[PDB]
Amino acid sequence: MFTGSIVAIVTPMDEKGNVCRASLKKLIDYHVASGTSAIVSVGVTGESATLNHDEHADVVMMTLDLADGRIPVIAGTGANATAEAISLTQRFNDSGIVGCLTVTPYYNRPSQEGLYQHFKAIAEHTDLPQILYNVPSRTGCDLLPETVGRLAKVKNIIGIKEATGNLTRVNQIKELVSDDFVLLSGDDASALDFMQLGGHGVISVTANVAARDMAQMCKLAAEGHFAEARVINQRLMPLHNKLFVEPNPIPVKWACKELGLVATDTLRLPMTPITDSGRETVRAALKHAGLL
Amino acid sequence: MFTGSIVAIVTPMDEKGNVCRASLKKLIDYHVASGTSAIVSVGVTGESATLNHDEHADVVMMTLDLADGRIPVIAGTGANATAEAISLTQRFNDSGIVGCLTVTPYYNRPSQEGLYQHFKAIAEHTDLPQILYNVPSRTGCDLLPETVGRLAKVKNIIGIKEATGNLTRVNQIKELVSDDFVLLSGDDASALDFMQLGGHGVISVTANVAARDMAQMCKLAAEGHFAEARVINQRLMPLHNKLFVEPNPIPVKWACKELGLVATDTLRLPMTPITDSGRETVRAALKHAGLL
Amino acid sequence: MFTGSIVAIVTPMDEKGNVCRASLKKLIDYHVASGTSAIVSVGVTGESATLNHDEHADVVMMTLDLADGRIPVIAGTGANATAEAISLTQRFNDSGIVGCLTVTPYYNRPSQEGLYQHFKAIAEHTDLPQILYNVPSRTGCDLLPETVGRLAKVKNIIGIKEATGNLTRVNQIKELVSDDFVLLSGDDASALDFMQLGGHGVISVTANVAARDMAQMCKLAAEGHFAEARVINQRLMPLHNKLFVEPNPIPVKWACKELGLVATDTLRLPMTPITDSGRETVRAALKHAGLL
Amino acid sequence: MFTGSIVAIVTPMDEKGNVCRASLKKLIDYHVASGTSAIVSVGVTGESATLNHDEHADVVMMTLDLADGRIPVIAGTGANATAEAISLTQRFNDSGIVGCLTVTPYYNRPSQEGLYQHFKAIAEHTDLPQILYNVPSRTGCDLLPETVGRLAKVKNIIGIKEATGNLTRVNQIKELVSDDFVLLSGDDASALDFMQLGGHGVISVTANVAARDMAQMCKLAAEGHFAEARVINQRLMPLHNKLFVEPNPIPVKWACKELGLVATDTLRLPMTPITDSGRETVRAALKHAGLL
Repeated sequence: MFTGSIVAIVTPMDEKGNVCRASLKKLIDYHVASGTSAIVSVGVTGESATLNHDEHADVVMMTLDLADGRIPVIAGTGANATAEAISLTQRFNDSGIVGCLTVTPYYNRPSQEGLYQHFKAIAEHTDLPQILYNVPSRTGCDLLPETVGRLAKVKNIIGIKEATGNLTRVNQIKELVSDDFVLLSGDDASALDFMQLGGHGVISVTANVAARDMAQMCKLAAEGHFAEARVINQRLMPLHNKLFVEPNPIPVKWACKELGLVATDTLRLPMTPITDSGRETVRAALKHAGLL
Repeated sequence: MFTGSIVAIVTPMDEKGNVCRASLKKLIDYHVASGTSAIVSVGVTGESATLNHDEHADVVMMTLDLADGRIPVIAGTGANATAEAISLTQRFNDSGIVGCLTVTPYYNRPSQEGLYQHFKAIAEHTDLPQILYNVPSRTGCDLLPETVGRLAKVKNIIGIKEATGNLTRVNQIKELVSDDFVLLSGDDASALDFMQLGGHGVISVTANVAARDMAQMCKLAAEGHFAEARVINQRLMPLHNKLFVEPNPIPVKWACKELGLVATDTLRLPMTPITDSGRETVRAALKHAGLL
Repeated sequence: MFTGSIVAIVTPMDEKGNVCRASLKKLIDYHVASGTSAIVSVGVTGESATLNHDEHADVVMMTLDLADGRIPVIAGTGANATAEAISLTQRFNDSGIVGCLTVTPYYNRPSQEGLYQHFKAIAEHTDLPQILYNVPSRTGCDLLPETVGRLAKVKNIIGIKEATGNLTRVNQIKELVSDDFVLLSGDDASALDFMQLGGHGVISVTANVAARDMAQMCKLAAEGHFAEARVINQRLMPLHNKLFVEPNPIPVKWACKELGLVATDTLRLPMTPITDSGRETVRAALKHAGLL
Repeated sequence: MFTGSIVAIVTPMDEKGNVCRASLKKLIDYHVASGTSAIVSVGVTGESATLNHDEHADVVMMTLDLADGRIPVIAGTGANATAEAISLTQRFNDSGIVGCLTVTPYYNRPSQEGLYQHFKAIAEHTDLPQILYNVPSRTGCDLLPETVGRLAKVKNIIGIKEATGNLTRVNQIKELVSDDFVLLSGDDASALDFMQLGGHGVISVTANVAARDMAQMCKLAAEGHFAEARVINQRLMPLHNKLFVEPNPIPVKWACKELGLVATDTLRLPMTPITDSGRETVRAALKHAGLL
């Protein structure tokens, strides 16, 4: 549902840069077998930026069909114009996705009030559960805990993917929201810490290639066995870091290809092919995780 | 024209958020009479983020029509997907615009090599002059001088709107590019400094309401009379700062309304109306400038 | 010892700016009665910067005598020259203090290697236990976890006061050091979080005026009762923040005076008297904590 | 003299870390012959941090004696306790120095009002000209233009060494102070830009090894011939950056040794010897400058 290890899944592509169904099916079977709790379809790791809204919807629906009721699917629905966010959200109403992951508007730098009105209008135009998403280093905008508290009073807004890497936010948000409001890390390197402070899981890039370890780590964390969870985190830490050695998802798509999970590591510009030095860096991190 | 005071013009709207032709005409007439060098149509101050490409194109064509050859027009054509930037550029090919202002991809955070490939591809598939546009605080990425140097070798990449507010970039870029490559500030508060270091002009928000002063200040700067340009800049400095007291273009659309230059100050979400405190702060800035 | 709520005690002064013994004794009796685990004497909150080494030693020794074996006393021994740090440390050898709190050199910005050699030489010139102290916003220098791991192999170096406010450091340091190496927060607002991640206590400014609450919070935290600890933290949070509304220790000395714990709130330049607006801000925070 | 190229001179040392008179003499003779405007004795590049006040004073008196009236000498007199700065200043009253360079208190992080009171008190109790010195990355605090404006009204506060590398400060300060208040860069890499914006000179680390070039570059800058000054600056730019590849003055003392200007490159802890990689990087920078 909205708990444990949730993969921010890549959108695997053929050499032409279009979705490759056989590779997507291989990934979804892998996440079912691995114990991944849910899939976020067409977030930033899934190249939401370079897919148009039609292509993006086609991938979400294909992901849903291929999941075949075995694993819940959350759609990325973020947009920097409120009307476009509503419109994109409506494509998925009565579709079968369990919720939406919707980012703070990027580039136009709204105020906290602008953020409130933006997410509130979106929530009012759907019955789908809404997971807020804050990532200031991408967006230029920072959804502060106080505004998260405000928005959590909307029945429809049920959690946050917090990707600042600033762990003080866990308890700042938690004291302001109800006990069933869900706190998800959006930063793999600090995600176990995030959970140790009272977070309920992680929307993860690492999970794309280390799904079993990630699911086991988040289960141990939820059961309070933090020391046993750290043994896994330490195994996974070079990956947590090196999967951003070049802009995400360039590294994780290369790693997927190296593990035979996808046929090609093709991306859409302005993402470019991984460098040679990047390959060797990601290879060593996979080696340290015990996957190669 | 790509020197002097260039206005990043607002897209004036009626109460429903649709472009208001009569207000736009008045603004354009104002810029013709006030000596503004050119108009940037549908950049961030023109709410590029919340217009769809159809409306974006309509506003540019309307600006061209209303300008009626009296003032050059540069279209904002930025996008975070390379194919989308190319497509948008194609809509304006034989439109009458003199050039394009194209931002670094926002949100997806490409590498320097990705930026190179992004802008090279856009440049290839048009004859129109291209002005690069760097604004890290909005985009999450930073086009460094080295990469600006590589891109300046492309014949129709002719300049940069540099909006870091980091003044060391003027001469780091200048030494790496040829003498006819144009360096334009995108940060009103540091713009006079920017020109004094070697910059050729400014793509300005302040120019929306202080067009005559901005034009004279930029001319004095180009003539080397920096002391007499600073006197004007000192009067304009509260405006340079307080036009961003709330997210741009909220303050400047309000200012345009207060001066009678536009019928309403309506914006599209996620921009929201100016607060009372911002009303007061902007009004005092306009009075310091001698505009009220 | 090196655990629980450790107060970074103010150096109370008469109006002439010299240590006031009656006020210091009142504070030490208060910390004994309150359950404070230890006193840090003449750290930054105790105005180490504006006391010369003689005056600073006189205060440490006076604090020790007045403590009278009832509560352990750690001496501040930091200096930005290694030879001065050794010399200051040696004044306290065979004195009765239980350990030293020694800051990364400020102003001269040493390398990580410089930090290693600096603290290693200090440790080799004493039998006293050494607590490393990292506060980049004051010093201009950041002791990274890797170097902390290196230094922890010195028998004599036994813990760190980590005052970054960056909680990722707790587990980065912990995986690199032995299980008896002590992790202390140096940032009151994030200190409970710090403890929840595996920290062993806090060297606290808040403890100066809320010693009982602080001791109870750290005991609850050490016993894993984090939710009961947060009720206290929330009570104490305006203090955690507002005790730095003006430069520390200007606010906490005013608060001490207001609570009748010290006779005067006098400080040495360049610290200046609290502003009127600062008084009312600190008063409200004391009120919220239930102390006024 | 308080314009032009002013060298923040190294304090050359023998293998035991004591001032080496013969190396110092050679440096001073070099600066007299090379057209350096003045010598800052015992600033941070002169290891003020690791000399005690006795040695600090000795080095200044030795510099004065060796200079023998041929070059003006400014003593570093900065301290983080106001009474200590006053005392240090008193040691130099009728010494022959032309002025003092006094840093914002480091570590204790005073307010703007504290900085005002700090520097006003120092100024009151001497007749010597005072140059304020702002370097936030070392000190943890930032003397803002507003406060520089208040302090410039004090008759013997005559200028500022501005080492933010933030070039907007040149004209923010200039408009708030009188025309004979001197604005000096403390950041070699942005110094030419600083002078082009209105600055009068630089207190420079690079000048230790490229004194002739620095003197000519600063003169060309003062004459308004910025293009011909930039050619020199372009040759010096790798030195401007790589003299801080490791903490200053480690690289520059090594460079001085490599050129034969000083007998050894010894420093005092917590500064440590240059690494092999830094040896290589600085040597290539010296060759780019045409010095080897």
